[PDB]
Amino acid sequence: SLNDIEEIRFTARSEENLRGVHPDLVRVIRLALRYSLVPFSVSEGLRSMARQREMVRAGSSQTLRSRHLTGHAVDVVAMPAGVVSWEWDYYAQIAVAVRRAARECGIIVEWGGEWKTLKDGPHFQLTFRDYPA
Ligand SMILES: [Cl-]
Ligand SMILES: [Zn+2]
Repeated sequence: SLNDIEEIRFTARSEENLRGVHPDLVRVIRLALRYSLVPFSVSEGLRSMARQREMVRAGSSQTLRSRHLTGHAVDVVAMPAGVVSWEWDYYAQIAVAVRRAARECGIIVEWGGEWKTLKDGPHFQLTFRDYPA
């Protein structure tokens, strides 16, 4: 399937899941698709209130306030060789690409890999300070 694909990028998949995300975060993620050594898609951009309420009931978030609800966050999924991976190092590499794109665009993007506790690789967001909501 992917033997003749000299540079593997999940552009179309990512663009679809970026619909409704804040245009400034979209711009950063689209640029990061160009830079990342690790192919990735966006697994979740906009999240519904009902899904957030479900997370709060189940305990995977403390609050109904989420940057995903308003368009200010994405979760990425690493797709090395077209196969989903949850391994940390892939997300570290993705974050290099995101950080470079972000910098080029003049926008700070926070990465869940730099959360003070319970670090997790998929999450990127625009800051509350820069992009209040
Ligand atoms: Cl930086
Ligand atoms: Zn997230």
